[PDB]
Amino acid sequence: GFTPVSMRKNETVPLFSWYFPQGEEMRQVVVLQRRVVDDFLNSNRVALFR
Amino acid sequence: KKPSDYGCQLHYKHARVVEPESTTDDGMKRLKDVGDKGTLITAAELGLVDKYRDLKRAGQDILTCDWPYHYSSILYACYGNQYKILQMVEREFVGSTQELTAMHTTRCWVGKNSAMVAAYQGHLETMLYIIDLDMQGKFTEDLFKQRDVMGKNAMMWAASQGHTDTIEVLLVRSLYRLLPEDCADPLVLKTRWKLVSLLADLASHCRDYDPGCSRSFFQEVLASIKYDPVEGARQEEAAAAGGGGSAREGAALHEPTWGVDDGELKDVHITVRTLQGVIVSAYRAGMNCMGVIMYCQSLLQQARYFDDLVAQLTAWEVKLLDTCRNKQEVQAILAPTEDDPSEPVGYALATFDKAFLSHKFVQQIFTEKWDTMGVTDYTKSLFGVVWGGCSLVVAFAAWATICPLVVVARSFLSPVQDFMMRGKVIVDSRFPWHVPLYRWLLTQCALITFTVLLSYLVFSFDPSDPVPASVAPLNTFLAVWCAAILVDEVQEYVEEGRAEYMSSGWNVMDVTMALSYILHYILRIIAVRVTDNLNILLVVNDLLAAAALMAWFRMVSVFELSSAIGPLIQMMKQMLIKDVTRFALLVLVILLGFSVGMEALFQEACIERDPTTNECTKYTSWFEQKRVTGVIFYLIFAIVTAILLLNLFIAMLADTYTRVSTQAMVEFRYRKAKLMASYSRRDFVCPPFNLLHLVCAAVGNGLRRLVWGPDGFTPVSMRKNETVPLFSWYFPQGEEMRQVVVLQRRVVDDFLNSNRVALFREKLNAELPNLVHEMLKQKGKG
Amino acid sequence: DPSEPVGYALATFDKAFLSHKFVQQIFTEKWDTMGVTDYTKSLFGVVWGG
Ligand SMILES: CCCCCCCCCCCCCCCC(=O)OC[C@@H](COP(=O)(O)O[C@@H]1[C@H](O)[C@H](O)[C@@H](OP(=O)(O)O)[C@H](OP(=O)(O)O)[C@H]1O)OC(=O)CCCCCCCCCCCCCCC
Ligand SMILES: CCCCCCCC(=O)OC[C@H](COP(=O)(O)O[C@@H]1[C@H](O)[C@H](O)[C@@H](OP(=O)(O)O)[C@H](OP(=O)(O)O)[C@H]1O)OC(=O)CCCCCCC
Repeated sequence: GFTPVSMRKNETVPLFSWYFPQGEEMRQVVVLQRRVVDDFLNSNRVALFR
Repeated sequence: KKPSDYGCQLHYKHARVVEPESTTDDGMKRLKDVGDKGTLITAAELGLVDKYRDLKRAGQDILTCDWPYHYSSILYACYGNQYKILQMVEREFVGSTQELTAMHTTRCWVGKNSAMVAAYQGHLETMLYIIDLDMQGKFTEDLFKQRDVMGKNAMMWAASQGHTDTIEVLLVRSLYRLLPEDCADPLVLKTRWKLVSLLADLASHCRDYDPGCSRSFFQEVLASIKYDPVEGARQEEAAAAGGGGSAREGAALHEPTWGVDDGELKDVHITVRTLQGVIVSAYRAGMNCMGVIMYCQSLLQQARYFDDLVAQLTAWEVKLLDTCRNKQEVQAILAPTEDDPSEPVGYALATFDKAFLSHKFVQQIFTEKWDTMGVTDYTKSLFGVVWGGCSLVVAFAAWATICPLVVVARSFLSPVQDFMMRGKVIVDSRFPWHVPLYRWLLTQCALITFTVLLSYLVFSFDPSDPVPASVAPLNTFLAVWCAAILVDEVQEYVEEGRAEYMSSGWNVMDVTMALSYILHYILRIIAVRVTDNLNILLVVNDLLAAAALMAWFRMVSVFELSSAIGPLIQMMKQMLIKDVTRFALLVLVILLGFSVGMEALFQEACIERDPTTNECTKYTSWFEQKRVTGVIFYLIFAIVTAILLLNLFIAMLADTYTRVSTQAMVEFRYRKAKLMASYSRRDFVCPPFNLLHLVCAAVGNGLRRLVWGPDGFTPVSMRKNETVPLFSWYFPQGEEMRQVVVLQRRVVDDFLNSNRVALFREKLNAELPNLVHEMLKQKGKG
Repeated sequence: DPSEPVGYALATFDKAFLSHKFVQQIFTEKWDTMGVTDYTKSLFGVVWGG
């Protein structure tokens, strides 16, 4: 393995290091996402009421 | 059937391998890279609280450093936002808060400190920790005004790098330190509490380093303000119950918020209602209200991502200055009293304020003081241009025999210096040395004189003339002149500084035509009897050509005060600042690209040789279809270049159009305000005659100190008289001070009311169907 | 959910998303975490960076 791969623009890298978060960082993202999206979905539900 | 349509289009493409134990917190994502060598500089970068403690409790140091970059152990802790160990050290392993400072302000190799290395990376959870320590007063250093060795500071790093989440935090603590610490006022204590809870509810996810009891971040700071947020919630409901008992027509920060519905704390960002909770409250603490609006605008213009708030604070600065109705009220909101010695005029000059100095009431306080006789307005009549022009030629003849004598006499005669001090008053035409327009006219009449004598020198140059053509009387008088111009620029480089010096555009041309002719005067002498060659002779004729242009480009300076030619000096200056240095770097690429291609076409070849190198066919300058193939590339290269320059000339016609059309009187009137304020703080001397007293003041000041001693009113060699203020109405002393206070309360309490109404109207526009729905919801409940 | 939205936006050329303050901030802390792009606005930066 670990051959110098014959391509530029490497594929065996997610672009950022904060991608797929295994462990108890998944449980803290999923809480922190649901805080953000639930506070977004009821500022549309206010602005569609006006 | 197993993939969806969303799945083919949006999921992660490739197949990865799950790492066994890979964290994604800020430290400990970097264990494979930094290492785990156990050295307190790795234990802080990684965030190992236990290995920082045990390596210190038994061991090493606290402030060792790397070689190339001089980062401490502390400076890795906030490089990777490990506030857990910075808080460990501050709670234990430090005492004597001068040791807490010097551990944070240590330095780096570029010049960072602990709050600049946590600022050029967006590290909220740590930038909220150093900001926590200032409000508690742990630092005796104010570790946010320090500069690295690039000019930057804590907030110029987070603004250039673009960390908007941190710029908001660095700006709330700067809106907080404005409002005074110890003040008994139930409404500066509201807006100090509304801003520290803006930070405390913004960290609020920043547990301590241990169990503890949550400490959240700002417990010791919100508990030092003494504001009950529910008792003060009804101080305003009862004061704004019948029109206003805060004396500002309401409680002055109180509106509806009737209540909005959903159907079918949370103000975290800095709103406009946040910035007028500061301007109202800073005015109710004693401060200048124009000063806070200029100060809050200078904050948000180095924040760089706040352009809906700079547009509002520039609109309130011009709205305050139109509430002012006569000159008596304009100079009563701008005057520094004895209580708050804060001028907002001289601070608008120092930060290059266009929208303030262009205003019609601010152009009036300058021209009242700079003209005071009306002799500008004598050039709009039939019988005034004739008589006004005659007084120039007579007085400039009079400013040729008494000006070098009074310059010498003020050195050695004490009666004549007290005669030359009969100004600093209502100053009029009796003593024309002290009215600031006339000192501008003797500057320009000594400047048209310089380019006539210089252009007479290049015309009345006789070539068949011996070596006294070098040292002539006229050739060496112009060299003494340009000697004394260079000494006058070093005076106004040290006095008025560097940001002011390189903000005029004529101070460069005063040096460069003086430095060229004084180098022309030397190299002509050397090339006429020492070394007589045409290599350096053609440099001598090249400096005098360069020094004769910059004489005549300097003579468009008389038109700076004229309307209709004044804005052509400014739309030509701004064109050479903004536009030319980005279009000349592309014309240089296009023309060098076109020039190498023409050499590559018009390139000779050799077809005639049987043995070795008989002949070569000649091609022009730089059958057989042979001259046609190259000329169809000569036509493609010339067309696609000339179209490419014309595309770039439309880009310059349309950049200068947008500045001419919008902002031409603003640039013109800004320069008049910058020109009327230089000549206010200046004497009456000219470039040829300051050196005439810079030798006499080196003698005439000393002769009164060896035998007399404390003489007084000695001629200062420093220009820009710094004792006297800018205007004569600055500091009142008595009944003028009691009247100005009555006029500024009258003006700015009706500035601040008509912003409270005009903000609420935009709240009632966008939320109008919710007020009507609350009037019908009462049928629902009661 | 293995769905990345950053890689989909720069595949479909999404100029309103892809130039926000918060998206230009997550690219900058990988592209340039040191601020070398601002060693041009100073005399010390051009000499020592150059
Ligand atoms: C190739 C160049 C072509 C130029 C064409 C010149 C056409 C002349 C038209 C008539 C001239 C009238 C207008 C000139 C008035 C003038 O002030 O000159 C402009 C200045 C531009 O700089 P600035 O002073 O305004 O200095 C700025 C300014 O102070 C900003 O305000 C600052 O920003 P700030 O506001 O924040 O402080 C800038 O700092 P920053 O880096 O931050 O931007 C600072 O650099 O240009 C000139 O003086 C030169 C113009 C005439 C050239 C005369 C010298 C040429 C002599 C060579 C002859 C060749 C002979 C050799 C062979 C014999
Ligand atoms: C002979 C001059 C004697 C008096 C000196 C006068 C000193 C001086 O500043 O005039 C410059 C002169 C005339 O221009 P000038 O200054 O008078 O321009 C008017 C002047 O600015 C008024 O004050 C303006 O009204 P305001 O302020 O907005 O209310 C007016 O605008 P508007 O509202 O009317 O439309 C302007 O038109 O321009 C030259 O040709 C250069 C000769 C310089 C001479 C250099 C030495 C030879």
